[PDB]
Amino acid sequence: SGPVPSRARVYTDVNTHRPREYWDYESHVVEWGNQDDYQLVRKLGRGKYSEVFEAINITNNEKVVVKILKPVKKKKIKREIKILENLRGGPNIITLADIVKDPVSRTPALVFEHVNNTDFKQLYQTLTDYDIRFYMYEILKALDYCHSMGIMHRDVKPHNVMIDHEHRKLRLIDWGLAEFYHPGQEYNVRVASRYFKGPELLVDYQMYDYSLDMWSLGCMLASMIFRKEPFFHGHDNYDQLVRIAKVLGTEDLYDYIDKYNIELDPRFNDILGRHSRKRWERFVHSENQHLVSPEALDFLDKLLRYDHQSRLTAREAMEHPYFYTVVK
Ligand SMILES: Nc1ncnc2c1ncn2[C@@H]1O[C@H](COP(=O)(O)OP(=O)(O)NP(=O)(O)O)[C@@H](O)[C@H]1O
Repeated sequence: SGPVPSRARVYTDVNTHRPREYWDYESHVVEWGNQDDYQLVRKLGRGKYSEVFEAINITNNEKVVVKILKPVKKKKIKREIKILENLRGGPNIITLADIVKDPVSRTPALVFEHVNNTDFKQLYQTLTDYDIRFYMYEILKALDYCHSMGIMHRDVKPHNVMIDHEHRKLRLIDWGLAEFYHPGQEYNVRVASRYFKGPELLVDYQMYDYSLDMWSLGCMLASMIFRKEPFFHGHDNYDQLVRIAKVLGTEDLYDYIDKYNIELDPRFNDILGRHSRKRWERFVHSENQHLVSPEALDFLDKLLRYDHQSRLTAREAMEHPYFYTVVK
């Protein structure tokens, strides 16, 4: 029989009305810049797929960020490049300034605009109620834009949000896990970082959509307003679902899997237990009360739903009373 199919409730067929070239990233021909324009200054770190450097563009004297891609999962390289080009200029989307071949690695190196970020661990401790609202609204601008352009980010988390708090400026970065949304398409569930993974990923439901990003944003919101980092603190991908079930309850979880004719991994049988849905007030205390309001709680509740179809869209989120106090 198999799982019941799903489609996005918004921007469903945006890519089908595009030229093939827009989404067929495999056919994309990279336009290469000159590597000698960029002088590496220091290494900022490296992940699974790349090494990241602060650099200078010696032609304009500007600071840039250079991500030198490792020679692996090369399908991702043209996918990221194409998405960055498609989204360039969009609200709060990081700007790809250049693509060059690194002489040492012989691999593509992506050159981005510099953004003056502060450690989210340090920064979130300082955010006022107003600032959480403000920056949430800025993230939503980015998400509604990429979703409208037929793209899901799939790795929304604090590390992928660069905030210049001095200039009240925000950019959504690291589009290397991003994909084009095509209705009916089955996607890899091995995306997002543990604490930000949606229930759809955790129960191995492949026919997911933009709404994945909205769960991830809800996890961010919960962590900020409740000052609990992370909000859902799983030991592994299985315990992650259990942590979610302890807040949202097991009956709505079983209703979700029943709706999509999904079968839980049988290892959950002995660890999931039975849990009531909690009221969001359970998580409020003297130290976080100033960040919590009825509006915040209602908005959070509408993001953190098991059913990906039930979650607020980015545009719906922007309509929420929580943002009425934020100056437009
Ligand atoms: N557009 C940008 N402007 C300024 N700094 C950036 C930009 N993009 C990334 N960085 C910085 O570069 C550093 C490393 O980049 P990133 O690609 O996230 O590697 P990473 O953090 O090692 N990945 P992981 O170890 O898997 O979490 C981060 O700490 C960022 O602060």
